[PDB]
Formats: sequence, structure tokens, C-alpha cells
Amino acid sequence: ENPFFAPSALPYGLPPFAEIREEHYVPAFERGMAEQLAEVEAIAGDTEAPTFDNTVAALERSGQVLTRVSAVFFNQSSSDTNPTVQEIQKQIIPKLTQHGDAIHLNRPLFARIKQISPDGLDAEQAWLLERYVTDFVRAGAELGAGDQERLKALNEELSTLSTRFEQNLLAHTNASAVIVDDVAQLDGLSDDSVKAAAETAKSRGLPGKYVIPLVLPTGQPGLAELTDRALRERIHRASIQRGVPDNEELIVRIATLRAERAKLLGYPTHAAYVVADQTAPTTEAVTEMLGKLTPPAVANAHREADELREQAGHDLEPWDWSFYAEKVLKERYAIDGRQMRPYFELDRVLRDGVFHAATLLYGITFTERPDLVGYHPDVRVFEVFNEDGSQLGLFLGDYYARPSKRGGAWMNSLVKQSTLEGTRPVVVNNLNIAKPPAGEPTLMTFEEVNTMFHEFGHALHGLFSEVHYPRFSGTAVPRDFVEYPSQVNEMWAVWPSVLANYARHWQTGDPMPKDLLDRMLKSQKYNQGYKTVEYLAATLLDWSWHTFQTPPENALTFEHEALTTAGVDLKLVPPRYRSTYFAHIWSSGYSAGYYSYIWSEVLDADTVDWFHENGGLLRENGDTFRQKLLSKGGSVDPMTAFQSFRGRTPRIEPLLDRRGLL
Ligand SMILES: [Mg+2]
Ligand SMILES: [Zn+2]
Repeated sequence: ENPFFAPSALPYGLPPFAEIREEHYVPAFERGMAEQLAEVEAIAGDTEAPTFDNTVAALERSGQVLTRVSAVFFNQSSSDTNPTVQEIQKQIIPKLTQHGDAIHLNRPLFARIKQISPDGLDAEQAWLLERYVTDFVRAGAELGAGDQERLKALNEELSTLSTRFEQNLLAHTNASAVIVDDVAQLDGLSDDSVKAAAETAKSRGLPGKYVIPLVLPTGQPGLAELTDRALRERIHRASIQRGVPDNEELIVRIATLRAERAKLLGYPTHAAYVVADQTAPTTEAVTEMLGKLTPPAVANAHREADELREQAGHDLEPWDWSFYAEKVLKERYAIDGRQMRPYFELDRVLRDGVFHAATLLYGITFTERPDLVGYHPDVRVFEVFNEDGSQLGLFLGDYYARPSKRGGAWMNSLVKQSTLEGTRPVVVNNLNIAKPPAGEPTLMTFEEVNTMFHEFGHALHGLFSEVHYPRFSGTAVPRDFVEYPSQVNEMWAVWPSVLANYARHWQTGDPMPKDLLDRMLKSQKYNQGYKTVEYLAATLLDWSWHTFQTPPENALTFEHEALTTAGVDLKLVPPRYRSTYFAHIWSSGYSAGYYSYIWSEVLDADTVDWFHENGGLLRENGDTFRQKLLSKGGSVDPMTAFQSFRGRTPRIEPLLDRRGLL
């Protein structure tokens, strides 16, 4: 048989990872698709009169095996893939796309859905009925037969291309890891980072050497400390050349097909299609907001560049930026990244920072379960309880980089909460922190600390879900809203009483001196020009790829012209991702949606102010935010939820102040 064929019997429905092997995936996908198709056919051909229960709720109940195999499989393909998994992914993804379309383009099924009245439905049920109609229409249910056939082909080709992009990027990223033969070339690097590079080299089959793998964004962390300028250049060139040339024609094809798809569905661009299901009201609203932010961000980056040139005494190349920014931080604030690292050890950050803040705010508690089996041996499983002692869900943390794990950081759910199924949330966080050798502490940069709080904010959004229908569970909200609960959770990484709790030396346990911790805080306002510009440049790049009139010929030429036209082609501030490694938009779901971060950040910064207005880190406030916003998933209109919580529509001034844009 097959461990996907029955519900998990483990706590919280944790999948039985000890019983699951690669050979189980294809038969479970095949059984799952066949059983869901049979379910949908029974609904569509039901001789009984259409009701919410026998149509919409019946669709929500369908696909139990398929949901179980997908949850594990897609978790593995992102976090701990292998050639067998990659081959399965190539085979199955097109079939899954064709499966989704066989349901959404089932004409009698859609006719049934359209016959359901909102009369006697409760609020979430009525909202779900509209959501179902919208999902079907956006998938092509109102197209004629010829256009549906072309749509099915476009979707399948898009799914295969995005898969190839992801696989290309992983292979090229891994192959572009920078090998250093002489430890002298690592001058400037903290001792702990040297040991991690030696450990990496050992793990990747090169004992005695040192390996510096690349992180997802353009900017590589080691450039802040490495004094060997030729090595800084070599790392930066390895970064910016990811996906060249193998992703260039591929992304051109993806963007071309997206445009053709969008027109087929009645939209002038892919961005117009995307924005139609975002909280942002129009494409013009997005471009108008970006147009206001870009000139002051660019002027800040120019001032910062002048300051870095004066510090260095000479002209800079892109691979010098971080290095001289660190010198300015040390001179201005007495903050040396090498001296800050010893205060931010993973276990302490996690327990006394991330968990601690959630306990103070929400009253929830955590029990580590080293006896429960995660999907990889380094996964930590935690049981999560409400303040009253009741069971809430499971949280899995997977903190370390490895060749099988894709770049960046993310949250995903193994089990979605719904009262329909009576399921409790099982959520996952993945980071890419460099793994130390045996015995050695995991000392984190503040960027990594922030990422931990960010991903945990998504975990809380999943954990706190109290919806009826799985369609609305947890993080199932528009992309330009989903980054609000994650970004707002980062507030607790810098809330001084929390930071003071976890910023303690890994050896002595001594707190950082109050006046130094003050300066570490001040020093994070530094470099907002670079940070904002690299972000805005990537946003406008995504936008250009998904609003073009005439299709691009050359990917690299297009990128250049896109950035130049948008006034963000700065030699010293490349976009946070270049086109050929922009995983957000080519393989994850942020196409014409990378603007989502800053759109959500409006809400985040305005919410920080709400906390200050209401007395700060108090249980009453956590209960309010949980009850009014985090527990709703997609089950209410998100901006309505926000307004009920905040007391009014959002204001942008708090974001503008934060990023130096006033
Ligand atoms: Mg002070
Ligand atoms: Zn996020």
C-alpha cells in the first residue's frame, strides 16, 4: 500500500515521514488525481438539486489523498530535493496542471456552482461561494471551447518552464559556490564563518578547502568583512551570473506565455490579471505608489554612495559597497559585525526571542518534541499550546543551508487548519543559515535574526487560523497582504525589552551593554537608501516583465532597459534579484507581485504605531490582533479586517518615516 492513502494517525496529523519513501509519490499522485476526478464527476453529475453542501462544500472535502501527497512532496522539493524528486516533479507537475484545469473547466460543475443562491448562507459560506465563482472564472470557466484548449496548453507549458527554471537555478547556484584554497584569502571573516566554510567544503566533498555558497539575493553577506578585494569581486560575479545563460530564453518564454494567457482571459497584461485578485485596486495604484517612493530612495542611495566614497577615499565597485558600509558603521556607531555575532546564537534567538515574544504577546507556549520525526534529521519539531493549555498545532523549524534546499526563506503548511475537516495546523519554516561544525555555536547576522522573526510571523498566521473552509486556511490571502503578518512579526526582533532578553553572549550569557545595544539598533536605519533601492529596482523589474507591450528579444538587454527606463539602473545598487535568478517571480507565486512586500509593509509600519498607541507588548493587544486579523485567514475581506483592527484605513507616513522617504 502507501502511507498517503489514509489520514496520518500521528499527533496533529504530522505526516509519517519515517514511513514515506520516494517510491510512494507517483502512485499517490496518480490515486489522488483519479479519486478527486471521480469526486468532481459525482458532484457535477449529481441528480439532486444543487446546494452549497452538495457542490461547494463537497468540492472542499474532495482530494484528500492528493492534498496529503502534495503537502509532503512540495515540502521536500523545496527543502531537501534530490534527482529522483526532481524527475518526479518534471513528470507530475504537468499532470497536476492538467488535473486542475479538468476541474476548473468542467462546464456542468461551473453551471452547478452558478445555480447556488446566497440565501441562508452564513458570512464565510457566502464569501466562499463568491471565491469559488472567481477562482473558476479566473481559471477560464467562461471561455469558449477553442480558447479553453489553448489555455490548457499555455498552463501546462508554464508549469514545465517554471519547474525547469527552479531546477536550473539550483544546479547553477550549487555549482557557482565559491571555492577558496588558502585560508589567508578569508582575512576579515569571523572565526565562526571560517569554520562554517571549512565544514561546507567537507560536506560538499572538498576537505581542506573552504566553500562559500551563494544566498538568494544579489548581495552576499561575506563581502561586509572580506578584505581580499579580488575575492569580493569573484563572489559578486558568481552571484550576478546565476542562471546565465540557461535561464535567459526560458524566462522570455514564461513572460511571453503569461502575456498571451492574460489576454485570453480578457486582461491587457499579466500584471492586470494578477492585480485583479490582489488588495491593490488597479495597476495604476501600484505604479503610482512605486513612482512616489523611487525618487527619494534613489536620492538616499546617492548620498550614501558619497559617504562610502569619502570613507574609502576612492571610487567604488558594487563588490565594495557592503565592505565600506561596515567601516562606516564601526566608525559612526562602534558596531563591528564580528563583535555583534556572538550575541545572536540560534538557540537563544529562538527561545528567548522568537518564542518569548510570541508567549508575551499571545500567551502561547512551546514544547520541543525531539521524539517526533521531521522530514530531515535537522528539523526541530515543536508542539504549540494556547495560554489555557489547549493544543494549538505543530511548528517545524529547518534552519540550515544545504545543496538540496533552494535559496531564500519561506513558510509552508503540512496540514491546513479547517473546522470542516477538524484539522489542526502543522507549519514549517525554512532558512538558509550556514551550518557550523560539530559542537560549534550557530552565530547569526541580524539579517538572519530578522528572517527568523519574519518566517515565524507566517507560521503564526497559519497556527492561529480559525476558519471553516480549507480554501481560506492560514496564509490563503492575497500576495500583497500575506507579507503583512510576517513583516509585522519582525517588530519584536527590535522591540528593546525583547532584544535585551535574547542579545546575550553565547559563552558567558552576559547581556550586551545597554549603550551598545542602543547603537546596534540605531545602526539599522543606516543603509536604507541601498536597501530600498535594491528592493524597488527588483519590484520595477518584475513589473516590466509582466506589463510589456512588445515581447523582449534578449533577457539581459530587457533588464537593462527596464531598470534604465525606471530610473533605477545604479552601478553600485543592482536589483535585489536579477532576472535569471528572480525565483520569486519565475517559480514562486510573486509574478507581478514582488511589490507585495512594500504594499504590506504599509500595514506593518502602521500596526507598529498601533502597538505604541495601545501600550505596547501586552496580552490584550496580542489577543486583539489574533482575534481580528491573524485568525481570519482568507475568510473575510482583508482590508475590512485591517480597518476593524486599526480603527481606520492605513496611512503610509509610518512606512515613509521608517525608510527615510519623507
Ligand atoms: Mg544609549
Ligand atoms: Zn514572507
